[PDB]
Amino acid sequence: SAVDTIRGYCYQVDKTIIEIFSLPQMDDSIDIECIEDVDVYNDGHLTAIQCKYYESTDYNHSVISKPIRLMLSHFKDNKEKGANYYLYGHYKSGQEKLTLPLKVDFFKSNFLTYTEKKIKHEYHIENGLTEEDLQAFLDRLVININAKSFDDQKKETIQIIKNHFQCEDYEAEHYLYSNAFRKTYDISCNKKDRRIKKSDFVESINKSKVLFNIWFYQYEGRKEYLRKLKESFIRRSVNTSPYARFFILEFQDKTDIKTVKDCIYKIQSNWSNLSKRTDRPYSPFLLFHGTSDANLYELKNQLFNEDLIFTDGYPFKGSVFTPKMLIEGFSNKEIHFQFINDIDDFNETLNSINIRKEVYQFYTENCLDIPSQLPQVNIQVKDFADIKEIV
Amino acid sequence: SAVDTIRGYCYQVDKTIIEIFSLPQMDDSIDIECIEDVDVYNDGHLTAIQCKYYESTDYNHSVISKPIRLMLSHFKDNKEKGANYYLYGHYKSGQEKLTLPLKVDFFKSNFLTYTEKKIKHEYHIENGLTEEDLQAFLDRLVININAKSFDDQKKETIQIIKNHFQCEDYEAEHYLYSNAFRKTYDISCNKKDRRIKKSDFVESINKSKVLFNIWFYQYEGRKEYLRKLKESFIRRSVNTSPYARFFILEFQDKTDIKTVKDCIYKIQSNWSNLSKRTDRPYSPFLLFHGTSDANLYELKNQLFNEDLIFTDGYPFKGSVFTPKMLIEGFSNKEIHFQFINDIDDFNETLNSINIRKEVYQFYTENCLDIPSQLPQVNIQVKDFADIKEIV
Repeated sequence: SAVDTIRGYCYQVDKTIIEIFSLPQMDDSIDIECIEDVDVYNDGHLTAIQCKYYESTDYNHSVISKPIRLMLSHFKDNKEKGANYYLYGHYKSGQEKLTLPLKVDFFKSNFLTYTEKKIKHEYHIENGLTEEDLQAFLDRLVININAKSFDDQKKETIQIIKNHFQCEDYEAEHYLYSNAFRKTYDISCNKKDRRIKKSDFVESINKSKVLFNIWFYQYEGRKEYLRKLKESFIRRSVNTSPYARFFILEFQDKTDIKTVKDCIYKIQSNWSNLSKRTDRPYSPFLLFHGTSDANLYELKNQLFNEDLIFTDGYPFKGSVFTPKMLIEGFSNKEIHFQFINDIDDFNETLNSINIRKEVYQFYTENCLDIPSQLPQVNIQVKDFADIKEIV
Repeated sequence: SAVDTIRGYCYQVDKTIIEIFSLPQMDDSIDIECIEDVDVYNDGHLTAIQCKYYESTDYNHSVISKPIRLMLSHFKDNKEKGANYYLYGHYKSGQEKLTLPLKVDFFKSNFLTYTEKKIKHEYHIENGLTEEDLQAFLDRLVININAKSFDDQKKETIQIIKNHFQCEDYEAEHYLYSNAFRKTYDISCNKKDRRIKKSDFVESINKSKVLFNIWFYQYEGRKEYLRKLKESFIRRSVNTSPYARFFILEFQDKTDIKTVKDCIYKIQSNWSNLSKRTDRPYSPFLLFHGTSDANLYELKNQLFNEDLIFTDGYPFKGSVFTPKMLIEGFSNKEIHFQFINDIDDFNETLNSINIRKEVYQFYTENCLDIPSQLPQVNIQVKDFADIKEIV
């Protein structure tokens, strides 16, 4: 369907970022196949790139007849752009049938000649295209039915992403591949004569912050893309270990409070064990930024009036920031979770703890810089409501 | 033995007080002999009023000879003061020896023709005086050796007050008599031609506040003056019932903090039965005023480090007053006492409490208006440290 548009629009990106890391010059010498101009808000149409994997069958000239025809209509109406059309494929057999290179008298004999509703068509005749006008299309056209499988190129992209600065495989396919994807895409669509340098690429896509891949969540689906984040980052990380776990969250004034609350309940429900029949309990910590004081205060009262007990180190008015109650609250069972008001009180909370410390930071437009020592996890999202389905 | 000055300065005030309530006019006309000017910081050497009680002894003249002579010395140079001199007595016999009206001849050779160190003295001829000046002194001299006893007059003065107010025994001796004393003294001392009015005097000395009587403080001593307040007002009735007691204390920004905590500790140690067996526990309430938030907040920061756990409604920064945590901590044994920050949050606590409420206030300079609905106990003191010896 139209997924082959997406399932393949990423192939040309991987082939492009593989084209950079394989380059060992480590200097500013490489150019890029540039212009897409997609505006991925909808992304269902505008199929300038595709990839087909009828490997269970063979290439037949009739599976890819229509895509090339829809490609021709784009060049037919927009010849004056100089962009390139890309087509890839991976089949069991049948690759021998595509007589390469592409010639016109072979082009219109198997691709532009088809049968629809017991009548035949000739696309070049039915649109008035000279063979000279057709020659530009076949030149701008890129066909490779002998290409690697989509899965094997994705893995080949991973093993190369590990073999640049020696990361781990079980965690890199959700961190480095993503930030390199969007970076290459934004560089491609921009026609600012921006050619990449291999040095600047790596030193600008590795900050422990997972950015939003606007293509993957369209490929897998929000219900599934969020599950891919849960099983990879947080479910792999910890299952039952009592540590000092932190949850930094960005929420702006536009965000609803009743939505934020139901997220806090999910953290306490999953990342806590205040059992009467246990001897090593744990309760989590929170933190917020990018809001007003009264909005944070009005949030606390509701959680307290709803009988969800917590502590923020201020047991009374005029109390200095006393963190030892957070340690007691971390072990107390009448305290469901802990609260951290501001940022200056956050650094002081780390210095007063002598056990394992993890950080799960989320943000929309502004992320908080965190000391490099702790196992921090920074994650970008579109809406706040997507966080509940990760924790 | 200079108490005869103090003990007898009261007798004039009591007699001055008796003559007011005896007057049934309830109107303007009553005038007081005014000039005292004692400056009672020391009050030792100055003797304008004296009263001797030599029961089991007889009125001689060697007993009151010098007290009369010391008055004449105070009259020789102060011949123009226009004040009166008082001397009252209460003996068993010998009053017949006096000669009223006191004439000049009996004045000379009974007290002035005295003997000292085997030397015969004549105070009048020695200091060069005449009967025109001596009679002028007798014209301003008050001698009644046939007077009431000190205690019998003190008992009698109390009964005059209990009749007018229909009050209780403790509500008269330590509340009404004391405030009527410093009222009369201050009025008598003042020379603004202030003719006292019966109605105005009665309705201006009853505000449920027990004032500071420096005479009783100097006649009985801090060792005893505080003990009377203890047995009369507080240890009188309230001993061990789980009520809601509200201690209110005034302290300016000039009082030692250690002076305050030792009082709070005594309060908490005397109004808490948070034992292991008691199924009906209770813990007291505290409220301060007349200070800065700097001192009051740091005071609380010393107690939580001293492991004296309390509550003041606010469980976190930017919270709103939650009085149920005070009620929850009132019966919770991990909470040692309850704190109240301001008077407004105090007012919102009474209507939230539905048990017996008692109020004990201590103050030095400024008091707090308290609704007459509650059994308020307001007490003026000289120094803040005198409260540990009361509660």
